[PDB]
Amino acid sequence: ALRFEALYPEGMCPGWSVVVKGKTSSNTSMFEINFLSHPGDQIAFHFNPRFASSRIVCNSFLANHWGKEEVNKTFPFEAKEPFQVEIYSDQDYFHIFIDENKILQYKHRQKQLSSITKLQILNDIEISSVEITKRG
Amino acid sequence: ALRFEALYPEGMCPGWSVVVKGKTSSNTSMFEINFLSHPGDQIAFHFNPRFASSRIVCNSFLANHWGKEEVNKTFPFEAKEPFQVEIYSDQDYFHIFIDENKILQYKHRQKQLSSITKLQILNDIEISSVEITKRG
Ligand SMILES: OC[C@H]1O[C@@H](O[C@H]2[C@H](O)[C@@H](O)[C@@H](O)O[C@@H]2CO)[C@H](O)[C@@H](O)[C@H]1O
Ligand SMILES: OC[C@H]1O[C@@H](O[C@H]2[C@H](O)[C@@H](O)[C@@H](O)O[C@@H]2CO)[C@H](O)[C@@H](O)[C@H]1O
Repeated sequence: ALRFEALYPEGMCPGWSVVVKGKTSSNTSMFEINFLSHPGDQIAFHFNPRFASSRIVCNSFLANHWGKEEVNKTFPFEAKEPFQVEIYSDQDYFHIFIDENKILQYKHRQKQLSSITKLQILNDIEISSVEITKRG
Repeated sequence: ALRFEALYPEGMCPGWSVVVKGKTSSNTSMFEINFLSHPGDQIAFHFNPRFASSRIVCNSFLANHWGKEEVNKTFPFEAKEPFQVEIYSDQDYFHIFIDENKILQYKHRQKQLSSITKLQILNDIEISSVEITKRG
């Protein structure tokens, strides 16, 4: 189920932060934050905290296939507790911060950064805020 | 031309703030921030700063017609200068703040507040940030 979508047709990468605040409703499900590229609505970056297994899975869906999963060692979420996820892009990576701690970096696989125009947030997250900001 | 759109299907009214930061490119054009209701993509609230005439025009587009225009006396924008517009909804009004000063309130005409799921920002605004936040 789609919880939030945003579209910035001029391109929101690189040099933009997305800050999502919210909490899960359960400790048995998952949510995802997806950055999509145009045309094709391919998934340049898929950020997928899975609470049933306490794993953050990151990947990209390009040319009709998921790539190699990048799975973080730590799981700094607590079910039903408010969190803040910030995703900031530079020329080389998406940088992920949770509750103001840097957690992981994901190297760009979709190199056409300016075609990343859309953000989708799906599944088990009760959103309290989404901020999309040009950092430089 | 569409500059930004956001969708929150659970309904982003009442009790939400939208904060838009940016600047115009010219002093001869206009921009608008529209809150849209589902179904129909009717315009529950149209906020339209017009720089050619230095007037903020507010209105609603419901049942295929524009209503009575509500035109603010003051114009607290400067072309090409960064501004911050905050639109906060309670049960009775949209409250508009520009650069942290309250400017105007617009009484709800679309009373089905929970059907307001979509925000669109159009025309002459170079966006630096959009924040959509549940205030209470
Ligand atoms: O890699 C991201 C996608 O994973 C898919 O699930 C994988 C699963 O993580 C992996 O263990 C493997 O065994 O096969 C599954 C199917 O590809 C999800 O279905 C998908 O939504 C993404 O999260
Ligand atoms: O009321 C909001 C809409 O106004 C339309 O322009 C009006 C104009 O403001 C008014 O002076 C009147 O004379 O007729 C025009 C057409 O309705 C805009 O075209 C529309 O985009 C809204 O801003």
